[PDB]
Amino acid sequence: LDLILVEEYDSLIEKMSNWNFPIFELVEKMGEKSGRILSQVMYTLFQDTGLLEIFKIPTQQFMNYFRALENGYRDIPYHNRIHATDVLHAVWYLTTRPVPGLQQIHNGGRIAYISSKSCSNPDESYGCLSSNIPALELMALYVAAAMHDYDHPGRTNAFLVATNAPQAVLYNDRSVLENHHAASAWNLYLSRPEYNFLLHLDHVEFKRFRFLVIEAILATDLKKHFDFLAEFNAKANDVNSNGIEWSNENDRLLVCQVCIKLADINGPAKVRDLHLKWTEGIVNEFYEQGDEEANLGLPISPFMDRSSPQLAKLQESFITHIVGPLCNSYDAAGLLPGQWLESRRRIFCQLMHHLTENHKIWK
Amino acid sequence: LDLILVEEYDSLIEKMSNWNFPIFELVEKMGEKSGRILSQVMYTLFQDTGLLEIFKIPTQQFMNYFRALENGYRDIPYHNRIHATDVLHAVWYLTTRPVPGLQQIHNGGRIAYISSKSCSNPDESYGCLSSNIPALELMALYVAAAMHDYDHPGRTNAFLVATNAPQAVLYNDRSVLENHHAASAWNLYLSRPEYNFLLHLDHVEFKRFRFLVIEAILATDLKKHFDFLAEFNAKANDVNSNGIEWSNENDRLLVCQVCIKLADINGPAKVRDLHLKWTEGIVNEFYEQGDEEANLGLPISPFMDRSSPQLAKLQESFITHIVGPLCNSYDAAGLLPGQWLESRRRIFCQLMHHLTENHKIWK
Ligand SMILES: C[C@@H]1CC(=O)NN=C1c1ccc(NC2=C(Cc3cccc(I)c3)C(=O)CCC2)cc1
Ligand SMILES: C[C@@H]1CC(=O)NN=C1c1ccc(NC2=C(Cc3cccc(I)c3)C(=O)CCC2)cc1
Ligand SMILES: [Mg+2]
Ligand SMILES: [Mg+2]
Ligand SMILES: [Mg+2]
Ligand SMILES: [Mg+2]
Ligand SMILES: [Mg+2]
Repeated sequence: LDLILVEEYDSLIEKMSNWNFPIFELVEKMGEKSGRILSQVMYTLFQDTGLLEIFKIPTQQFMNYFRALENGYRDIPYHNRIHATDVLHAVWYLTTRPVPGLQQIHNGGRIAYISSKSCSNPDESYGCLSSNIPALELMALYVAAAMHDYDHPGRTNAFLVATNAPQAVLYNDRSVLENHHAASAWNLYLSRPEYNFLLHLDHVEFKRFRFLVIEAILATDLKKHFDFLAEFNAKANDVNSNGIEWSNENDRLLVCQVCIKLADINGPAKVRDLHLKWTEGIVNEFYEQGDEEANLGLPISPFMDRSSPQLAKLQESFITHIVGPLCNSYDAAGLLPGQWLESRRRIFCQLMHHLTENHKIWK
Repeated sequence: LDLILVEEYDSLIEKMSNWNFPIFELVEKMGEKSGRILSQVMYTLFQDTGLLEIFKIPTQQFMNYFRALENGYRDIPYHNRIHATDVLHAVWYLTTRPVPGLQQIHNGGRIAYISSKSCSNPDESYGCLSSNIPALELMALYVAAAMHDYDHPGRTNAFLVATNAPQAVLYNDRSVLENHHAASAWNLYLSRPEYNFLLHLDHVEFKRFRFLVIEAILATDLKKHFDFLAEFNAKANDVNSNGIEWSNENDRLLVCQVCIKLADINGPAKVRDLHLKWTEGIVNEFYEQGDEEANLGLPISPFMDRSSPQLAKLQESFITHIVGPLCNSYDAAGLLPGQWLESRRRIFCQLMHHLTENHKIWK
């Protein structure tokens, strides 16, 4: 409302500048307009990174699409607009904040690079992925986060598969959910001219962007979790490996894929209060799949029977086997944003500590 | 009351026992009932192998389903019912006839194996894949040959992706056609109970069968050709390896996938008369696609311009870069059914001869 448009932006930016962004408060603060949280956060971020400028993105069609995408998220405990916004905030944060030791290459026809206005590298001893990953590719990453769980039913792929859901048959049982999120969101994008916010990309650019978004969204199928980790590890952490070549297209993508994977399951690397909040969501969603499995005569899957819960086993397990090694690898590659110390170690990494702390709760 | 049945059977079997099975003569002989050529061939091969007996397959539902499958193939010049019958004939043949040097591991438990009634290994110096690959797996391979190009539109994946066809968007530009052939054919199968010829397989066997059929059909996407060839040459044709491990599920599957890939593009490895009949079909199909491309103001694809043909370059290239290396690769593995001349020392393989000869036509 004139001068309130700026106060709203500057404040949100202020709150999001935190890894432990108090996202639920924002939800509470939006009140009856909390259903527009994903589109609102998108606008703010594409503006923080200068993406609207770089690709001459028209505001109207940009908001039309993301407003329509939002309403595509179901009202379920975990895989909703809020989780999508959460994942978006994570990748935006992980690709723009200072990282100790990271080597730079190029900041700002030619290949454009973004740069967050809400943060900067303290000195030449830091670096950010945004100086090594072109704008288009990071834009693809942000967009993929927004669409990555679009129209999620609150059920797993094995559930869909085991019950011969039409969606599973349609996708031959492969990454059923992930294929549907990507196909539906792109279907949505191409269904109306008023959504065409990428109209200024040339045909080659648009085609590559579509490919990237799809590649990030499919990377979120946990079934391929171990193949992805192996690859990434082989590229930067394993001995012999030359490391990540930032000038190599496939290396960038892989990094980005790993980045959205970490963001997608970020809960345990957040402050306890946030962690316990996302924990409650996934278990409530599981119980719902369990009630349906039982009603269908099927055996209740492990961790989904409310009358026989194993909440600590779930978090202990899932952290030890999936989240942990993943953050471990990303961190061992020197990509986690953090700060120099000069405790006993020279670098303090906030998520690494949250992860450890939250792990004691359940171990 | 039913004598004119066995005459047919013994006839067709006699004719199919030949690599250069005169499939076009059979289309003629069937006259008006030729539209049911695939279902009829399926039944004949399932008797020949004993799959009907092994899996207690009820004739009624079996014929119902494969008659429905057949009518799903469009009336186009190459990717039709006949082509599917051709591929079907080729996987059965590659899998049942004598292979020089192939150890007769399963020379006769709980796991069933099929045996073609129309042939046998003259002796110990011969073998056959039907003895190293379980009945359930070969059955999946045959059923996939049956369904592999179901509801093919006579257009390429590239064309689909470019015109942004709904199916292209629905599958995220990944093996569009192949995913659709498999998804449509399983949807059909499940749409009605009178199609359930597999009702005597347990949910475990059926689930695995489904997986194998999908794996085989998706393996026919030429986009993944060099990957399969490479992944194959590793496990079967290179360094410090004694080759395949018939005991290994994955190795078995890779063998099956290369077998259906060969059968899928078998034309140039058949006798000159068969080779040219298939060549004619593929060129007319490319021309129909090229007309639509021009009509849409799109650039006409290579080899698809009927006003500026390159028929010889097409065949010479495709044999040199695709068919050829796939066979040489399959041969070095030693899986080709052939014959020693004069046994041991050397082996005469009919398909390699045809291939070399047909190449001379265009080079
Ligand atoms: C990251 C979130 C939030 C949090 O703080 N804690 N826990 C979380 C969380 C916990 C479990 C899962 N698991 C998911 C599973 C895999 C899985 C299911 C049960 C046990 C384990 I072992 C792994 C699937 O295949 C489909 C939906 C995602 C996903 C997220
Ligand atoms: C095996 C058949 C029958 C025969 O006897 N000769 N030729 C055959 C034949 C020739 C070419 C193709 N090509 C197909 C192409 C790839 C391709 C297209 C143009 C040049 C080359 I280089 C390769 C696609 O991506 C989609 C449909 C299948 C398919 C079959
Ligand atoms: Mg998901
Ligand atoms: Mg998610
Ligand atoms: Mg109930
Ligand atoms: Mg095909
Ligand atoms: Mg085919």
